[PDB]
Amino acid sequence: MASMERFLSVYDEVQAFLLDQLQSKYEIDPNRARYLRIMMDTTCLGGKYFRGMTVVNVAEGFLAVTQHDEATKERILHDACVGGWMIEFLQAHYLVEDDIMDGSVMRRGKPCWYRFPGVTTQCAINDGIILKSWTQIMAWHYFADRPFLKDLLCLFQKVDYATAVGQMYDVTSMCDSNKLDPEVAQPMTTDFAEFTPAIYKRIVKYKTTFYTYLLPLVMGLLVSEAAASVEMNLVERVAHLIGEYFQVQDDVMDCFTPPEQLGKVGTDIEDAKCSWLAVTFLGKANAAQVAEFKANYGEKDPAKVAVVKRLYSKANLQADFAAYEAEVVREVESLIEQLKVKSPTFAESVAVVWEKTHKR
Amino acid sequence: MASMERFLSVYDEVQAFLLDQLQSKYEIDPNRARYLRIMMDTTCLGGKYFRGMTVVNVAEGFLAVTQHDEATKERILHDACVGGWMIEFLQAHYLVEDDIMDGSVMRRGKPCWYRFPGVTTQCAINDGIILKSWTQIMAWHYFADRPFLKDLLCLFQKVDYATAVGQMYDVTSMCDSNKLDPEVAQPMTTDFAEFTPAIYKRIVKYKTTFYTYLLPLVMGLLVSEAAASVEMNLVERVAHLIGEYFQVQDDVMDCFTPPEQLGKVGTDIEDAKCSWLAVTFLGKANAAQVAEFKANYGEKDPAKVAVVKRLYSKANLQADFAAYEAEVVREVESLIEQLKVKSPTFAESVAVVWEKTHKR
Ligand SMILES: c1ccc2c(CN3CCCCCC3)c[nH]c2c1
Ligand SMILES: c1ccc2c(CN3CCCCCC3)c[nH]c2c1
Ligand SMILES: c1ccc2c(CN3CCCCCC3)c[nH]c2c1
Ligand SMILES: c1ccc2c(CN3CCCCCC3)c[nH]c2c1
Ligand SMILES: [Zn+2]
Ligand SMILES: [Zn+2]
Ligand SMILES: [Zn+2]
Ligand SMILES: [Zn+2]
Repeated sequence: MASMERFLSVYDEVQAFLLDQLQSKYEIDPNRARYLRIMMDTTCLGGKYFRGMTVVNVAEGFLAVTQHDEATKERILHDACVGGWMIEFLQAHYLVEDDIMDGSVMRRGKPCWYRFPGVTTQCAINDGIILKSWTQIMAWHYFADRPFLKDLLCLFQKVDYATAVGQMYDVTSMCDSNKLDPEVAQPMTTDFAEFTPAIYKRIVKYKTTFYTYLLPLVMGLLVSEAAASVEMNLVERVAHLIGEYFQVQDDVMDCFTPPEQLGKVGTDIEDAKCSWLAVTFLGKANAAQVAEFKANYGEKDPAKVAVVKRLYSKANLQADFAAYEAEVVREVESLIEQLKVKSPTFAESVAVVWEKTHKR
Repeated sequence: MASMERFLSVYDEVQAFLLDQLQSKYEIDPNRARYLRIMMDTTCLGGKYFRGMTVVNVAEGFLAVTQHDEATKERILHDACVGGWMIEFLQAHYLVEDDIMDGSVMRRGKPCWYRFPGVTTQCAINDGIILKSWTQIMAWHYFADRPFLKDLLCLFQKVDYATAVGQMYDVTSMCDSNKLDPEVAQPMTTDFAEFTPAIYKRIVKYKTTFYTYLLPLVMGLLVSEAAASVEMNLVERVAHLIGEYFQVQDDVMDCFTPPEQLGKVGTDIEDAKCSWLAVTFLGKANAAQVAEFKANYGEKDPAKVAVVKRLYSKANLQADFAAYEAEVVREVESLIEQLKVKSPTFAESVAVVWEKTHKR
């Protein structure tokens, strides 16, 4: 059976289990069950399922070289699917809450969940909470007796926490760190001293890389009982690297991809994001370019957003991106090489993750 | 050492551990550490600590009748304190998110967290997320090797989920169930057919009783390794009953306690809450009283909120409250009696929980 139809079949199974359990144990009525079904479909479906399918792909690699009964192969593939949906629901939680936090309008060519007429922020914040709670309901039901439950829950917990810390890094990236104070309304940075590669790297590592690359790879190893087939430090280092590349590509597309293909109107410039474009521009700008950037960045005024996009264009950031990309290819190829020492199979799953990221 | 100074000492220990771990493992800077310290103090401290201290009290009861080394007594008391702070942080999460959801202005005589000038909703939603993530960081660090970790995490998970489901029950309690539809803006009920005791009971059981009474009692039993000293069905039934009484008292105070003593201006009437007052009023109103209620309920207009408060006053709901209270006393005394069959110690902790609720 093809990996994707297995994954989607498990979505239907996990949805039915969750909604049936709300009816049998949580006293839910049919109308609220329907609302939660529709919230689940709207918030969890419609992407590429890259994160969840990575768990499945890693598990498939190990199945091709490991002796098991047929029934055990089916159990491992089911477990990989459930663990993949745990990550897809964790993401769904963060996308719902982030869209509310950032006052976002669209995602994947549809209104943000909170903007649905019958939802509103009051409901959406709690729907987000429910989405993350469903990750734990899935785990405890499907993995109750599994030898990897402890390790999976502890990892999942740490990655969820890392993500929430990265969110804090991201929402505060345009503030001066010395001025952060719950008692005082936060002015935007005037110097942009904190728009550095190391500070950018810290945001992306916590907000994106742990849940998008580390967790899917390590969960594929845990459901496979294969974590001692790998050097965990190499897994962390290659996750780091690939996830950062993913986020740099995202940041470039925010500014330069047509809205019709992006699924939204990019607002990183108006939101004064610590973006790869802003850090890379400041890393090569002359004094006049820096001064014009400070005059225009972080403002809704379309004229000022256009002055920032023209500054980025004139600054030939395509060159910097090509150089960054070439350095990432060297380093990720080097880490895939080191991974082949303890597991060729796992090294090959990382190579697939990298291919799917590099030209998406 | 007095229970309360032990509990507060552990807050300082757990705060230091969390902030030190953010610095050693999550690359946090001093200014963001200070912001999170202040968010933790502002959102977790200043209440009565009833929920957390219940874990400590249940553990203290078992210590008085169970042979242990001194060091083991100290470990159980520490564990009860950490488990109590897990519930206090879980509550803090829900109070932050609920204040944002409901557009609340004050809590405990201070602005809601999201309303602090240097916070805003963008940050506060994520601060709420962090608060619940800290529950899991506490558990995994302090309880890593504990025999009760599995059972504690599974219970905690289910109670958190129940609470989020109850939130959904509460925010949708003024909608007609058949009209719930994410695609369609929700009108307020015109008939109030769903303002019934059974529907009220469902809201309160899920939103309040699991985290405020069931979880503290059962966590005190888990850290004590004493869960087979009790009939879990009796624990669920007495938690049910006491928690509902707590929420009925809350609802009455929303309408009738001066704001200076409430710590806020009650808005349940304007928010069209399915409150004990609204259900109890509709349970005894004549046709003209019901019609005037429908004309005025669920509107910001102070004149209309005053018409609802005068309707409640004229309706002598004090009588209904006295009758309800008398029925709760019978039933809770009956359940404390049944609990004494398997554990007198535990029965006595439930009696203390009830006394502290009954005349607060
Ligand atoms: C699709 C889905 C997720 C992402 C992210 C990652 N960020 C999402 C926002 C919430 C938490 C921060 C991480 C960048 N681009 C995306 C395209
Ligand atoms: C500035 C920097 C880089 C680029 C690119 C190259 N793109 C490759 C497609 C994947 C996403 C990365 C961007 C096109 N326009 C740019 C302007
Ligand atoms: C102090 C603290 C908590 C409560 C509640 C319980 N509700 C809180 C709001 C969030 C989740 C629903 C439960 C009622 N009155 C309170 C006084
Ligand atoms: C309507 C219903 C009951 C009452 C009470 C009795 N109060 C006892 C104090 C604890 C909280 C419950 C309320 C005073 N005014 C009321 C109006
Ligand atoms: Zn965001
Ligand atoms: Zn982006
Ligand atoms: Zn509320
Ligand atoms: Zn209330």
